[PDB]
Amino acid sequence: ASQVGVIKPWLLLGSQDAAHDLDTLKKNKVTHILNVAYGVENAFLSDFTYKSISILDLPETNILSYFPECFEFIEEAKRKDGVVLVHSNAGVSRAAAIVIGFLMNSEQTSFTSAFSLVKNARPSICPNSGFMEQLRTYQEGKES
Repeated sequence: ASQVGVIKPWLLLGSQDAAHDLDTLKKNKVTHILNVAYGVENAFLSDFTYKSISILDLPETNILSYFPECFEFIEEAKRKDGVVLVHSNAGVSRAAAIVIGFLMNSEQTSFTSAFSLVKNARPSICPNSGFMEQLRTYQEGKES
């Protein structure tokens, strides 16, 4: 009974249950799965292109440090005319922060606008307060 959020036509956000739900992965046209929890199995190894990046949902984790590895893989799915599911465990903090940061990086949209888009798509998000503050500061130097 998971419910993924649609962030872009090619970018979904969800939980480990979504990642383990072959019926809905197929309905949703998923081609790529980006697993950004810790210790969640990749259940359908022959069926999807996977990338896994271990992340702990703790305020002392620097979510910014995982961005290039995650964002390049999201872009792979887009470039291949596919659909990536970005998921973690509950799918409300690690994976949410990755997607918000992806939007900020790829479109230079603001934190508040990216956060609002993602929460409207997936109303359960609630990133840890460390991730929140990290995302607020992200690319302030660049944007000037």
